[PDB]
Amino acid sequence: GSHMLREKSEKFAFQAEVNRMMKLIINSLYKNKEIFLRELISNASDALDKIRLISLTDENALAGNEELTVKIKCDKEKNLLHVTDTGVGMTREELVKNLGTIGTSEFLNKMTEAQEQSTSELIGQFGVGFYSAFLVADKVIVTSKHNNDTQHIWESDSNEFSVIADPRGNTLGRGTTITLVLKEEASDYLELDTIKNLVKKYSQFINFPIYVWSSKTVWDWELMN
Ligand SMILES: Nc1ncnc2c1ncn2[C@@H]1O[C@H](C(=O)NCCO)[C@@H](O)[C@H]1O
Repeated sequence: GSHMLREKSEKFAFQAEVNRMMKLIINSLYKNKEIFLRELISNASDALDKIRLISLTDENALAGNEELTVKIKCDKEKNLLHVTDTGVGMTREELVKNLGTIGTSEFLNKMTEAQEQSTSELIGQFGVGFYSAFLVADKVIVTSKHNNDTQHIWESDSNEFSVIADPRGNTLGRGTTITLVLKEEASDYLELDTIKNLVKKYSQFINFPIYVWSSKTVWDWELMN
């Protein structure tokens, strides 16, 4: 089973439009970097609505994980921020397509014109806030498990991306973990007080419960909304 690594069939290039998109997003929100967390939580919320809808007509929808939540972990020691939801997840095919490709032109011109203003609303409306994670992270990693596939891992430094079967197996049960390798100057997002203030402000209108792994010295999940 060496055919895959010897042929590097796990490596992909982003679609031109996506590269241009990442730049627009990264350039416009340069002064409002914290918005990334809001967009991740928002993407989590959508993923949770989807699985909830599927659970209405599919009796075995929540088999892999009976809960519907969003959990945030700060790993200061490893310089990582994790955002995990137990939503619908993404198959290997969807990781490639949904994250690596994409009113695209209108948004293309609307964004440029919105910079030559605030773009936070547009990005949020068109649902492409995922990329805003690159404002605070050098590498973005997406671990996901969809009912129709095995767990997979997508990773990118924005110059390319790759998808690989997760050698750890099905640890998520169902859902997605957005792991951010924080830039040196973005260490503040590893601070519990900082994350809690952002998560609380950004989860205020999310219908699913959002938790942050915090201390009180004992650790446990803390409800934020
Ligand atoms: N947490 C998440 N769970 C499931 N799907 C997710 C997700 N975060 C992002 N996605 C998928 O990836 C897409 C995405 O954010 N692409 C970035 C902008 O085109 C979303 O439209 C959604 O289909």
